[PDB]
Amino acid sequence: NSNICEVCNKWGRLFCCDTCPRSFHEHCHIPSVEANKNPWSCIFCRIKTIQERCPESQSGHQESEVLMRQMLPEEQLKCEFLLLKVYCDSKSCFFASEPYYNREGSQGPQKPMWLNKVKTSLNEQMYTRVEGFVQDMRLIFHNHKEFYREDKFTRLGIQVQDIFEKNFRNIFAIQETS
Ligand SMILES: [Zn+2]
Ligand SMILES: [Zn+2]
Ligand SMILES: [Zn+2]
Repeated sequence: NSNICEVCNKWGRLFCCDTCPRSFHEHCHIPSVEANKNPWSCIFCRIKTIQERCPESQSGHQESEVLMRQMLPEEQLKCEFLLLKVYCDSKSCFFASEPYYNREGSQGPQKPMWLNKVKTSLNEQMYTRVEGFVQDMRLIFHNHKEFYREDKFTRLGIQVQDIFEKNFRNIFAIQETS
């Protein structure tokens, strides 16, 4: 197994996957690393099994269809994995915890949003469709772009949104377009 957390790239108290060489901090893994379970298989491994069980699940899909899917166990897992892929980027730090807004010439968003809030919402099964989860994730970046206006810090929102969107298209097998 690796000697650093796959998500945050630090050592520490690590839980090792039984079916692949990745390791995790307890609350870096999503869902949080399960208490017992020997062997234990990480979310990367669980996602790969879904694909292997249904090879056709990789054929291209329309985003509008994906968004209307109910949050059954497999879609729940896919959203958890997509959330984890965003935390894997170090620039996620800016969007993880609850923001506050006091900048001359700007007003804070009407509906603040942050990664840990989305994480709690997934854990509590608050989303009934994929659309719920995707809307909250896109809101994080849209709030940031609107608040920071012409400051160059707006680019951090563009960058992390790009990681989100690329991973969304990969995990949900969205049909490739020009
Ligand atoms: Zn970690
Ligand atoms: Zn694994
Ligand atoms: Zn099949």
